[PDB]
Amino acid sequence: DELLKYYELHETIGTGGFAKVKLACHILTGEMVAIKIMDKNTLGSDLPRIKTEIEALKNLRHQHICQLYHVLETANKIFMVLEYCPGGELFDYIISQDRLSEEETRVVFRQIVSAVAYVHSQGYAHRDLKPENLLFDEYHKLKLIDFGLCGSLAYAAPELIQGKSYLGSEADVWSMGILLYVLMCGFLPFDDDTAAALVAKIMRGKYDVPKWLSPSSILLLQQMLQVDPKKRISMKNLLNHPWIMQDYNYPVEWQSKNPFIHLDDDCVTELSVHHRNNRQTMEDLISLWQYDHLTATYLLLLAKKARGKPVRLR
Ligand SMILES: COc1cc(O)cc(Nc2ccc(C(=O)Nc3ccccc3)c(OCCC[NH3+])c2)c1
Repeated sequence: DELLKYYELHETIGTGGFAKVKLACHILTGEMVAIKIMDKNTLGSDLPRIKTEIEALKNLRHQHICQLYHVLETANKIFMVLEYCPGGELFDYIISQDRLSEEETRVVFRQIVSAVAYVHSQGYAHRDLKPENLLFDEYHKLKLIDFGLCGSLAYAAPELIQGKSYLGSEADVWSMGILLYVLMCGFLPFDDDTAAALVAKIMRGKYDVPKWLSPSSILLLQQMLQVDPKKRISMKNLLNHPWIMQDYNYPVEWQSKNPFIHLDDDCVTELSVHHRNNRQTMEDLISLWQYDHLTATYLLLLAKKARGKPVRLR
């Protein structure tokens, strides 16, 4: 925890057997941040599992995907600096409310669908969608985290389950079906004690359908949760499914609303005075997009400027 002369570490909020997250604060900007701290000695040959995550995240920029700011590799630690999401967890939200109204699940699902549709357009699949992977920011907007791709068999598609060849996207829509189910009901559509009776239930593909589910809800579950992946609903069709649009009558807007197009002059200007060098060379240096400290500093001034705060380093 040494090269971090960029951040003032605060408290722990995430504890895993693979990794542990700490709240931190970006010295130069003032901006708050979350730092996933790994042990390479725990990973062993799960470096692949994380390095393919990082290159994945380097290629993503969406309003509903947790932003990656910075990577730092020391002798035996990997540090990911990530978008601060102080709204809380999707999962814990669900259990705190027992289950969300149909109209609240819809508002949220549309966010999930937005994230995932964008993921697919960029050439990836999440392949592990679940409540534990969705965070809320302070405006209660969802941030998809934790790319990575043990046992979320509960959320795994049947053809994934059984070593069959598969499309990631068709896999993901399955998992979105399960998620939807648990937003509206508060428990998993397929469940048992051991793993074997769980897998058996998935392969049969039929589930209890609580009294409170609406005709439209019951419909969309069926189209998402098809065993035969030929018969599952495409993303294409999800984006503007009548249930999806039942309350806000517009298709899901999946395209990145914050795209990276040009460099932002102000940020480039502050970064230029601070690093006592000229505009061209500061653009050249940022354009290298190394996700080093300068890339963090840039992304965070950009976020500072969106809050309408002055665009300044300390
Ligand atoms: C792509 O985004 C990723 C990848 C990944 O491997 C892990 C995470 N995990 C995160 C990221 C941020 C937070 C966070 O900002 N949490 C927070 C902030 C303020 C107050 C309370 C919590 C995070 O939170 C911990 C939840 C899961 N243990 C996890 C993102």
